Amino acid sequence: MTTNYIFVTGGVVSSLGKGIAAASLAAILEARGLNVTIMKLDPYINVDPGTMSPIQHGEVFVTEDGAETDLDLGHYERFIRTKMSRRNNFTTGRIYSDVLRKERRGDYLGATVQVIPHITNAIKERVLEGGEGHDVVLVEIGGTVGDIESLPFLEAIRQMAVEIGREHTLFMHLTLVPYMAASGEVKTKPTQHSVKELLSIGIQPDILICRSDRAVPANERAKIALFCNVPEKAVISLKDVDSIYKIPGLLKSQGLDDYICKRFSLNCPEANLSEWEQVIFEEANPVSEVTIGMVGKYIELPDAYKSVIEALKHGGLKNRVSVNIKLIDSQDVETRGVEILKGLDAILVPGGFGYRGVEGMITTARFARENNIPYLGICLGMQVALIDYARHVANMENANSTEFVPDCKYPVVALITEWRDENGNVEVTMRLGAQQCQLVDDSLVRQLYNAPTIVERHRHRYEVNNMLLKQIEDAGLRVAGRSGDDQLVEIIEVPNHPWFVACQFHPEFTSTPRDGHPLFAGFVKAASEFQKRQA
Amino acid sequence: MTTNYIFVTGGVVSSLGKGIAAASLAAILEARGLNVTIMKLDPYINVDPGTMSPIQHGEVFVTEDGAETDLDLGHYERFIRTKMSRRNNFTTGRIYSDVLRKERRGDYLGATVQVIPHITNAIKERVLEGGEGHDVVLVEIGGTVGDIESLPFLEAIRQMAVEIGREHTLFMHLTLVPYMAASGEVKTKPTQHSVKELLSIGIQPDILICRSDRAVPANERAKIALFCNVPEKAVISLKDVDSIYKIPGLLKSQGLDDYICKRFSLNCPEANLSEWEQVIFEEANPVSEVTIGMVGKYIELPDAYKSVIEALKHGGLKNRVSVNIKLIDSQDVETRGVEILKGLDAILVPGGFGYRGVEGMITTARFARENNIPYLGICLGMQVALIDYARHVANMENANSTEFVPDCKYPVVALITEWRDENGNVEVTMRLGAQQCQLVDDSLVRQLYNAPTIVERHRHRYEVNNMLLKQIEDAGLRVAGRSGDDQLVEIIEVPNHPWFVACQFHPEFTSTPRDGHPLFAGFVKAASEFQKRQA
Amino acid sequence: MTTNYIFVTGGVVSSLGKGIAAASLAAILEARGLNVTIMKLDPYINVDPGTMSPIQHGEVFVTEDGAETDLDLGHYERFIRTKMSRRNNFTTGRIYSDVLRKERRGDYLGATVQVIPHITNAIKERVLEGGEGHDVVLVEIGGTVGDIESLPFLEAIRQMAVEIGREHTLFMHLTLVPYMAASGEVKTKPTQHSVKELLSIGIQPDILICRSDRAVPANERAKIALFCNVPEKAVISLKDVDSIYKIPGLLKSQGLDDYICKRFSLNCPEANLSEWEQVIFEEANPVSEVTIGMVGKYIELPDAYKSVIEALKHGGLKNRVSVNIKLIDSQDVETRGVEILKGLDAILVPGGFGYRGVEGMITTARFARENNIPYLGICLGMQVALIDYARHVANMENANSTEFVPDCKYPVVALITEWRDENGNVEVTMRLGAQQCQLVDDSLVRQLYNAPTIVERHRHRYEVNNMLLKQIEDAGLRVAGRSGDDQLVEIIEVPNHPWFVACQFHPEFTSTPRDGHPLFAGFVKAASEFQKRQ
Ligand SMILES: Nc1ccn([C@@H]2O[C@H](COP(=O)(O)OP(=O)(O)OP(=O)(O)O)[C@@H](O)[C@H]2O)c(=O)n1
Ligand SMILES: Nc1ccn([C@@H]2O[C@H](COP(=O)(O)OP(=O)(O)OP(=O)(O)O)[C@@H](O)[C@H]2O)c(=O)n1
Ligand SMILES: Nc1ccn([C@@H]2O[C@H](COP(=O)(O)OP(=O)(O)OP(=O)(O)O)[C@@H](O)[C@H]2O)c(=O)n1
Ligand SMILES: Nc1ccn([C@@H]2O[C@H](COP(=O)(O)OP(=O)(O)OP(=O)(O)O)[C@@H](O)[C@H]2O)c(=O)n1
Repeated sequence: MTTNYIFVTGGVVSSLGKGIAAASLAAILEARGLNVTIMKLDPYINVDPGTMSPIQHGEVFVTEDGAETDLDLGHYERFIRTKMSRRNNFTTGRIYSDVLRKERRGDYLGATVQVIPHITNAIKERVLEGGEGHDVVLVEIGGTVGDIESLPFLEAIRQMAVEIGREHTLFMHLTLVPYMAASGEVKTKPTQHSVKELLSIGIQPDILICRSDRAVPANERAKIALFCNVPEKAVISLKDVDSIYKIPGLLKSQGLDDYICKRFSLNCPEANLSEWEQVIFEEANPVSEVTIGMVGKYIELPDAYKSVIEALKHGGLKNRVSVNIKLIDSQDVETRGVEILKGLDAILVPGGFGYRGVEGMITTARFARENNIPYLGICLGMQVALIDYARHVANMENANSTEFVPDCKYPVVALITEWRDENGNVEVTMRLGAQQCQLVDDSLVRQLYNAPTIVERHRHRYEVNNMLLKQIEDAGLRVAGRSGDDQLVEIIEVPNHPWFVACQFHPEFTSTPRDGHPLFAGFVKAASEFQKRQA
Repeated sequence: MTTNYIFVTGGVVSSLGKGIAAASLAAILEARGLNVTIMKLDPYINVDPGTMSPIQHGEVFVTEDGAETDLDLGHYERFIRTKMSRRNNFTTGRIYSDVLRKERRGDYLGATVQVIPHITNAIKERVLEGGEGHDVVLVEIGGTVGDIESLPFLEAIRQMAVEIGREHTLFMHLTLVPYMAASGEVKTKPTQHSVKELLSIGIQPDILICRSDRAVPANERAKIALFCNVPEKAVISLKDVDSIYKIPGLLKSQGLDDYICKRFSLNCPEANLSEWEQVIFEEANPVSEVTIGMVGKYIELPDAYKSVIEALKHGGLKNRVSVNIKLIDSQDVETRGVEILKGLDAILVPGGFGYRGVEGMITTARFARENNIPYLGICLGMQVALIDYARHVANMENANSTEFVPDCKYPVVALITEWRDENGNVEVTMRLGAQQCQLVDDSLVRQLYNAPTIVERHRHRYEVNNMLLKQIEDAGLRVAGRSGDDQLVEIIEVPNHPWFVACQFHPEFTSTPRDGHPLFAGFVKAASEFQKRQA
Repeated sequence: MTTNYIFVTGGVVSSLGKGIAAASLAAILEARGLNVTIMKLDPYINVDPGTMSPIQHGEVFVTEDGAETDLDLGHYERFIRTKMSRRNNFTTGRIYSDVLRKERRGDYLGATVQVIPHITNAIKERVLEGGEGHDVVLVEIGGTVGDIESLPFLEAIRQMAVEIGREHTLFMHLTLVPYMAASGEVKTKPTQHSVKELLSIGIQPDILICRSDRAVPANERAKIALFCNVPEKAVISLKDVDSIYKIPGLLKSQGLDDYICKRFSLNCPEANLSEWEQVIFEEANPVSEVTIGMVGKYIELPDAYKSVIEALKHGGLKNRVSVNIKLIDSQDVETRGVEILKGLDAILVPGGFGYRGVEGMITTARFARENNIPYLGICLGMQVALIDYARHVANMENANSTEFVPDCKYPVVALITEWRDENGNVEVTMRLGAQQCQLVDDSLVRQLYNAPTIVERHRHRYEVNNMLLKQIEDAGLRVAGRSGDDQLVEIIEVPNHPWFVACQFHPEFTSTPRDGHPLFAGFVKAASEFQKRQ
């Protein structure tokens, strides 16, 4: 059929939750049997989030094909079944980098390359590439309407609406309707000025999503409906909610999907939100609760562990366990000591880069292993576990990673190019994306995944030194998973411990609220068993 | 002292002559003993005009250091003594290319690169680099105020005005004051809306340069003065003129330089425009007139030969000769024949690339040589002269250039890598910028330049094949100039002809109206001698 | 029958000619059998042009019902048959005067009166009032888009477009496309910025009228067409012309009327512009030429005599005569003398108010009566003719009007309440609009009109003193027209003269290029015969 497009923009302020709204609406349309997809347009000059620090942009989400993207794609995969790829997230820097490469190559035939139409042509080509092949395509424009940085994005999508037509395009505008105490009522004036910004660039909104700390009354929605020349049913109230999994139900309660299916002339059955109602049911009726400590180095911005924090909540839904996540600075463990790690039913060390705070994570891993506290290490959290076991069990003095101490005697973690031993003898590139992993029989993860092979996503450089691995294995450490040709260690386990698993890949990128994740489900389940054993 | 900046912008329309106004004002300030310089900001995505076709952007001006720049720098060097370089002209594509390279290198330290401040910081760094070291710096912003493409340029210079202060910065805004027949008066309303555009981005004009097909009356300047909150003496009338060399006198007659020197607290004597009054004197009182035919391939846009056409007028000033330049399509010579080249006192073949129309230039060179018509070839015009002489005198059948016929038997013009002969035997990279050339004694150019060595600017790839040169020399052709180590032929001359000179470099880039050029002066002088010999 | 609306605005500059383009477009639709009407929305604070000076704003047009309106209603009546009224022109001052009246009256029930919606509703009420009853209604908005003085007008008609819908509303935008000599081409950038201003206030154009000193090439129109997201048929080129009577044909040749009939779903035959083609042919092929001097006091602004100058040209179309109008300051006749009136085939003294320059008009009328030069006096031009005849034929020393000399012995012109005589004895207030007039048999105007009664429009206060009239009638003067019950003198004629007529009404408000006017046709015809005799 004909591909339909829903352009999503926001005004007044920036942190309106544009991606959450687009993902929630896409879950409704998908629930009606429609083939839906989402993409994100960022107005940054960075070519991709690969260079951005975690404390600035958030987590670096990794798709299946190995693309480093904005974390909004994690929201997309946690709401709809469609798998994101590189074509679902591009930036202004990517556009200019592509146009500049075509010009120097001479593909513009000596013409003068301009913002209009050449930059806008490059944007339309990418929006079409990621969209064509689906029924409805949701395009989220980053930034606030009225700023310089998103003007090429808005002018580009305006040309698509003209060329495609109003029977297959919709402009959905999020706006802020703030409440004033001195007025006792929410205020529509910021929406008035924001919609006037869209008109001055040739965009007429079709749907207004009103964001506020409370429901926007029907009287105030009527003023917005008349000022914007849209039907009253096209003005939706989106109040602040405690759980984002309720937002799909809120939009359907106001007929947002019925208005979109009508405008696009799509004949599809009513949405069946039973799976989202079940997710809300499990979250609202827990049996017990636990406290899991997440010891990392980017705690100053909790969004640096977005998918990890969300996957922990998913492990609680499947076990009916309420999870209280306690962010603990690993550098505080370096100075104040282990005393800060008391009162935890489980310990998780997420990934990261840089030596700052690593020794605090190595001390944290030793504390969880010796005191039989359920432990889950991811990427860097696996390295600090291998370093702890090699030092304090295998008696490898000052064993470390070449990333932190290049001239160490026992480089248990190093690049494949650097593999050596304690004598210096040798043998005779960022890994990104999904890769198959072979699980070892009689291992804990072989039972959790209930499969001989699995597929997880990577983002790391330094690997386990296979030259020093067999000595650590003789000390009791277990290898639970290998991958590829070089038999690189992917998962390690410590027997004689209630639950101690560490993996090289990032399992949080495959966890969803409706399906959970086998690793996090067993990790949270072991946390409640540890808590109950403290009668 | 402290560097002062004059930002030059334009509104209403694009073809206001912003560069002509900035260059004319810089000639006045320089005439007062001030160290002045100019720079041009282009909002194109091209990294430099090196890829733009001549029929689209105009001529590709070449500075001394070898930079391919916008032709507005030709206006700069023809008005002030300061020599332009690469730092006097950059584009939006250059800015983004520099910022993108810094990001991938990691110089931004994992931060999020944004339009503000990172793109605006990159613009301010370049404006300061080309300016610091001078008293007054004129910064011309391309495009029309109110468009998307020049918004980063305007926001960047607005931050410089705040940081530097209003005692060392001035905003000069060119505007259109059109005349309406039904109103019998010029209209100030387009200026009203244009100045409102500047206010909405944080810029208040200090000087209004009113462009119109007639002088803007003092009554209409008063309305503009009040609407813009500027003194009446800051509203200048710039009517359409027959000669751009009169514009320096028009601006000084209205005290534009006195207002700038006062605002900047510069104590300097009154401008002495005697050299510009002398240039206007020579142009207005010619003795005879001639008609010179310029046979090229980019005639559809006369700006493709901007500096060449201007240097021909400079040769007439020094000889008191009025020059009627007749643009003749070389491709018309291919089909209609030589009959179109009748009635010319001189023939000039300028540079170019591509085989289209080259055979018409080869026929044109043969016509000028056989009929004793003064001929001047530049770059490509020199190649077609060498091809003509090798074919029709040296009897080298189908002699050509490898740029046009790669497998020709006599590649008299080819890359140094391709140098071969008629038997195929061999011997045992764009040239850009100024290079020294050694003139041969008893040659025509040795007397015109009156020097053993000269310096001219290059822009070409294909050179004279030194393997086939000595056979052409035996046929009568003369080598007048060589350069560098490889003794590459720079100038050729045909004896037994009143005036026949062809050079590889572009001499039009060094010609000015106040100083002329020795080559063009002798070329135009020989044209009037040919015209007089037709009694 | 659903009434359609065509909103007409303009940008870049003010002097685009919005009214002429609206009247020309209305002439095409009317030529197809449609009932059309035009409106004018002025953003001035003046309640009506009655207070505005002639030398500053132009002529004060008078409709049939007696309304003092902008002169653009003169262009309207000269292009379509529909008669204008008070409902076809209102200003911002009128809107605020209405709203303030309803407020103190208590019609707003103690509510807070605001610009939106109260001021905008008052505008929409008046646009509907003048529009309903027709097929197509053209509403011209004064001012330039982007200025603040016309923002309520633009928001009001924007609300009407939503209520009515795009099936019965159109936005036609006039814009300037200037030519640059340094570029050798016209520039569309001002149109870009002006259209963006329209979008900022919620208006999207449907038709673009490109004004320039030359035809806008099809390449530049296609660039404007896609920038505004309109079909290339909706971008019309309207170059500068030598005669406004060519504009209806120029718009039809580009299919502007067909696009409007299509958008409004109207099925009507092709426009028949045979009358306008005849007007263009007559103007382009004159046989002889005359020079008619217009001696007045408002020559400082030519627009002060807009309909008079236009009616003189219509008198030349009916006679195939090229009329070369020469504006002469009557105050110059006072100082330089009669020598200024030399070399004129006819003399016209228009109307006005104030004693300044009147004595020069009295001298001018005497020069035409004594030298047998065709003369036409309108309103004040009739007073100076009566004053001249009373002084130099009836021997009434210093005969004058009480408007100028209140205590003159012979007040031949005075208010009806002031009527006295030379001894002081007495007998036992604006006139505006159309009033029937009775013509006297065996008179000149009786023949020209070919009717016993006529209807013309008035604008004056001072009448002919009927107490002193019989003495002037005995001296030779003849009364050719009377009106009403008081038998007020409307037309006077001087016998033993080739062509000497003076009337109190304003006949120029009835003249059209297609029908002319009996008075002006005979006036210019007399000038041609006078020119042949010299
Ligand atoms: N006139 C402007 C001003 C700023 N920017 C952009 O605005 C972005 C900042 O967005 P935001 O997250 O809202 O940060 P703040 O401007 O600080 O807004 P707030 O204080 O509400 O957080 C920057 O990327 C900058 O490029 C822009 O495009 N146009
Ligand atoms: N484009 C507009 C629209 C509205 N108004 C004015 O704005 C005023 C409304 O004041 P306000 O108290 O802000 O009304 P609301 O728009 O309803 O404010 P809010 O809903 O945010 O409480 C009205 O008098 C109206 O004249 C205006 O001048 N410009
Ligand atoms: N920001 C402004 C400034 C002016 N005006 C209005 O614009 C009108 C002026 O009309 P115009 O004939 O265009 O005057 P000028 O500005 O002098 O036009 P121009 O000089 O171009 O001939 C005035 O009535 C004034 O109320 C306005 O509404 N908005
Ligand atoms: N809203 C817009 C529209 C266009 N552009 C820029 O405007 C430039 C075109 O400039 P100009 O030389 O004036 O061409 P035209 O738009 O065609 O203007 P005109 O018709 O007057 O020649 C293009 O580079 C384009 O990037 C822009 O920045 N903002």
